[PDB]
Amino acid sequence: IDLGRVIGELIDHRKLIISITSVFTLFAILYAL
Amino acid sequence: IDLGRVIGELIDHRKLIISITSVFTLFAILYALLATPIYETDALIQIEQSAPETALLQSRMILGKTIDDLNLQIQIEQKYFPVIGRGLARLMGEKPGNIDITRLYLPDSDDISNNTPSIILTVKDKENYSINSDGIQLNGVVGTLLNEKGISLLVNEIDAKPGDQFVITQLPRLKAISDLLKSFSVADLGKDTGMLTLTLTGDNPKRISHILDSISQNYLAQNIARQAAQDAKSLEFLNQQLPKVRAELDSAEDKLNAYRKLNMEAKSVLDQIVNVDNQLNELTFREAEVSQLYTKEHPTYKALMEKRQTLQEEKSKLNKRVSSMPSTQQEVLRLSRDVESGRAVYLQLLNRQQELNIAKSSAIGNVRIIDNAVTDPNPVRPKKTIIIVIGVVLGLIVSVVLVLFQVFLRRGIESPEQLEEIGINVYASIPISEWDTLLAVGNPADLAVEAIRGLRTSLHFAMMEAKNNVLMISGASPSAGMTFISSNLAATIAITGKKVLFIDADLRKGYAHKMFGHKNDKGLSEFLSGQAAAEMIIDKVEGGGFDYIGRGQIPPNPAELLMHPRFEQLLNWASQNYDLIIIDTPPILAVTDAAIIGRYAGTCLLVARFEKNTVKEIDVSMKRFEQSGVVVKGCILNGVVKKASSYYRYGHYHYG
Amino acid sequence: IDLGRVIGELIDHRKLIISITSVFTLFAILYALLATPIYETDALIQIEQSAPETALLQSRMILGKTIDDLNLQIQIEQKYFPVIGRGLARLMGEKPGNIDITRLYLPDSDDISNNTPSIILTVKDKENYSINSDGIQLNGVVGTLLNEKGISLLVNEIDAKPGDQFVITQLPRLKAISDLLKSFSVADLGKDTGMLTLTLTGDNPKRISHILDSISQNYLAQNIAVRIIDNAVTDPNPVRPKKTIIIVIGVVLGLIVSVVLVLFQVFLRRGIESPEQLEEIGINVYASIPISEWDTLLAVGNPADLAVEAIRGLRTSLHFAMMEAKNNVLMISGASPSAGMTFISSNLAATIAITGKKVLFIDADLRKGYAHKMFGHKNDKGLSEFLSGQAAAEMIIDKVEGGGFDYIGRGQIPPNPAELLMHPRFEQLLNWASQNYDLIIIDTPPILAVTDAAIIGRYAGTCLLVARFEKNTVKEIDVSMKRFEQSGVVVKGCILNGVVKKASSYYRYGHYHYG
Ligand SMILES: Nc1ncnc2c1ncn2[C@@H]1O[C@H](COP(=O)(O)OP(=O)(O)O)[C@@H](O)[C@H]1O
Ligand SMILES: Nc1ncnc2c1ncn2[C@@H]1O[C@H](COP(=O)(O)OP(=O)(O)O)[C@@H](O)[C@H]1O
Ligand SMILES: [Mg+2]
Ligand SMILES: [Mg+2]
Repeated sequence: IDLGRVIGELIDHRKLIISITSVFTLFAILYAL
Repeated sequence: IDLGRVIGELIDHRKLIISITSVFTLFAILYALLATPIYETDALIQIEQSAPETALLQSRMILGKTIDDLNLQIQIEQKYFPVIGRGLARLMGEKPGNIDITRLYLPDSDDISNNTPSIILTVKDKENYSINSDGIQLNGVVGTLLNEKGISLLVNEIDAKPGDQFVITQLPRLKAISDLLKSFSVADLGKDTGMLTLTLTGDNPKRISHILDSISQNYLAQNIARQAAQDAKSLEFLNQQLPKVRAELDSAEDKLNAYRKLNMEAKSVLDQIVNVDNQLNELTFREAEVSQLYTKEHPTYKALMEKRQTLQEEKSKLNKRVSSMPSTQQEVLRLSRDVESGRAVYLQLLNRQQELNIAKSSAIGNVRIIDNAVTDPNPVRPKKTIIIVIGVVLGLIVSVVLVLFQVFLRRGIESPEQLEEIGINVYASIPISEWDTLLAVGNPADLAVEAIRGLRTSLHFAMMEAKNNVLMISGASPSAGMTFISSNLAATIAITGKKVLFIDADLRKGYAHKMFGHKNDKGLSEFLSGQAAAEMIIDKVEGGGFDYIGRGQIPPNPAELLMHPRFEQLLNWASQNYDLIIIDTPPILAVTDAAIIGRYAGTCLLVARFEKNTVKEIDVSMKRFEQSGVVVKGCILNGVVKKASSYYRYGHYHYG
Repeated sequence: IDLGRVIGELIDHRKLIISITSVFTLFAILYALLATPIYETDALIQIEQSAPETALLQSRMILGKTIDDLNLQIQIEQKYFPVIGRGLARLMGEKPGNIDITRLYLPDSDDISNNTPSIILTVKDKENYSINSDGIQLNGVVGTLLNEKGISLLVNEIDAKPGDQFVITQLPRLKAISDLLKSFSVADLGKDTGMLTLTLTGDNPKRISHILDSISQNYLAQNIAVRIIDNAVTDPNPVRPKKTIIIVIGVVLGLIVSVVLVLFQVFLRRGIESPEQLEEIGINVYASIPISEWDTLLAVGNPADLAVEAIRGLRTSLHFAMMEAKNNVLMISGASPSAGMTFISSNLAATIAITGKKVLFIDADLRKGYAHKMFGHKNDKGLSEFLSGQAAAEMIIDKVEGGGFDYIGRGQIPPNPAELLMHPRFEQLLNWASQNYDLIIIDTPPILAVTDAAIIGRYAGTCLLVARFEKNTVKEIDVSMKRFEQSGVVVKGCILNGVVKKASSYYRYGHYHYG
């Protein structure tokens, strides 16, 4: 395994990563407000 | 990896490194030059312990007393539109403005969040000014008080130039106490001695010294009160009035209860009266205690009379407002004024009762002030040098991280050994020519044309023992340089007196006719489809010396056209009338045209773009050609540039 | 790596090492000899405790009283223009001047920044003096007070030579207090006794003792409204700067930086250092020519030079290598320009000619050839004019005066050099010459730059590369060999040129005179 492979994996899975992080941040904002 | 590699990488990325370091250092400079300076003042007090005195100095009673004395709940700040206007004004040497305000009462909207009312005052001259809260514009004059629209304001000694604006906020008392407490510190410095060091930080070098002096005076006065409070009748005087004051308070409550069992202006004036009554009450009690411990001609003592004069005038005009109000609303206000003032004065008497009790138990001998507060003219914040150093070091560290990142993310070819490890002969390395014309004709002395001549002499030896005199140039990915290499190579081989035919077999995006000067009718397509003869398609390059065959009109079936036997008939015919035939083709990874053509070509070469293509793409292209029965002779690295990290030396320099 | 290598590297770079260390030591000595000396004065106080007392001594009341007593707000600075003039003046034995001023009042400009007004006084004699604030020149006399232009000033006992200048500053009271507080220290020395040691540092040995006495007296008087055991005295030996430690740090820093810089220069060299590096790859090195310290042929001007001896060695190597060659044509080329190809070729031709064989030297560097300059020339009808067809084979051959061999110069620089060399007339010329001469040596441009050498090498029986000693790398030579081989030219071997003596080499040449 190398850095290029993991970077490519993140780039490919960016849709899932962004969706999950956005959901968690949205719940955090709703609780905080 | 070794030191040479990293040094070369740094040298190559020097422009990026310098840019990043410079931008962070510029931001650090800008911050350390526009951040508002913070001065610090200190004082020294003698005590005859010192652990509870530290806590008693930071109590809300002492700080509240000093805020009421110095009137710190009136916040005045010069107006600058940007978050840097103040810094620019200071650097340009402009003298900051200041206004002395001794009386302020906003209408106290007091909504859910904005508990701090504020107005904007614009200086029109040395005497008059304009005031706006929410667009309600008013004209005021220094000296005379302004009491209009539920707003009371007294402005004295305007020191600014006309046109300046100042934000005036009336923040709550606890907010002022918290603000002062955040910046105030007490220490013993010896952990046993009777020495107290008081410290206060703030942006106004004189205001903070005045505040610290006021704190010291209040502490000294409070603690030495016991000297003459033992025989002072005020203690019993408090014990006498306090039950009595409660009596009318109960009566005031009951009468209001009886009448109860909402005019906007009435409560607006009602609160303002209540504030005026409060201001009078402690002022008299303040004026009382000042009278024994100070002199009448003392500036503090003389101050209270015009403050007392101010309050009475405000109340008098307030009484004028009430007299102009209906008695139905006036009746409620008189009950309310009695209730509010009585309740307010009751708490004050409870406060004064509690204050004098603490003086009774104060064990400290009395007080002594060794050093009155003075302010150090050299600001303590921001610390310029450390900020600058952190900025520079941060710039360097982020630059190094970014460059190392780009190094480990790089995959393109860098030097012909990468190709030669796999077993691919690299016949040339063409540099970038920074110079719709043939390079080998416009600028025959260019470096790239020299490298192409080197390729020519390599080919003249490689193409011996070839099946025929057909050379096919192809590549892995588009815009790698196949047309560039093919056309210029044809030019250089033609100038040596051999007859050359150039065929643009890129029936999809071929533009050789544009680059040669053309008769675009009857290209290769029109021949292959059968609607042209082998003689109508050959054209002469003007600045060249070789013939060409253009693609013609784009067909809908390029790959299937190239499979027609007319193509091989054309090649066999041309191979007897020319010394060399050079065929330009589309990439091999994209389409299959090159693999169809390569069956008829004696020699085939790939072109690899310098930094874009990778080793694997070239290997894959070689395999794809091989599976179709075409043997690739070798590769041509194109688009090389100078990299200090290479440690590979080309001859890409002028010699002449 | 081993110890022998690093010792050799140090011996080689000794000049740089010594220069750097010498510069650092010189700066250290100059700093330790020009920094103004700082003396320490001290006193001893007895307390009948002492924890609050250190805080009370350093209070603004005591220090303020002393400052008012001694007028320490009147700062007098003897004027030296450079940041070293005072140090030189002290070293030259010049006695520093001083002036007693007992009452001073400047108009107190008090702008945003310069809260410290200051003037300049120039001494005219023992009696009168000139004063200038901002060009306003006034004349004053010791004794009588001056009250003019918002500047009021009284001078007593000017003690200096005429022509001296002094800056007089009236700094604020708080600034003076802070300055005094910086130099003043109190310690307990027993942590339990009633003994306190008071210390004060300053540049004037007497003024600081007076100041400490004033502090002690003011303190003592204040307390009785505490006992002075030892009044203040000044140690005559300055405490700063500490000369020896400064010099030692300078020397050690110099050695450290020199060693580290040498380590970079060692780790960042890539050039060839010995023929062993080339022979690892599989390249025969036929000679190693040293640098000749001595527009003329070296093999003619100084036939006994070391470089010519090495070239004779190369000649005897060639006479054996060039047997079983397909013809008598030898081509010298190289990797990079200014490696020595023309030097080697011309001198080798000279040494082979002096043995009684007929030698022809062809300068086929049609781009930057200068052989005709170095031989004495009739520059008409070089090689270009022959190849282009406007000259015959016999008007281009010229005779070297001090040599003994013929040559063919390039002629006029053509616009198409590489295309000319492909003409068959070139091969005709070589075939004709190969029957009239014993040896033909062809000089060529580098191979990495242009392709002329690879065109010529097809007709050459033997080819040799020339590599400069320290400049070229092994990679360049290997690349040049491969590029020649791709074009169908077999390179016999290499010639290392421009060697110098390196102690770190541990590889021994015979570059020394024997005779
Ligand atoms: N070494 C080079 N120096 C300067 N320009 C180049 C070089 N190689 C290619 N190019 C130019 O960049 C463009 C891409 O090359 P081109 O051959 O036309 O595309 P393709 O390889 O797909 O046929 C062209 O405009 C070409 O002239
Ligand atoms: N061993 C050497 N000793 C002294 N000078 C040398 C030596 N080798 C080359 N030179 C001189 O350094 C210069 C470069 O050599 P030269 O052969 O003329 O360049 P090029 O290799 O490109 O033909 C010349 O002036 C040459 O006389
Ligand atoms: Mg193309
Ligand atoms: Mg030369």
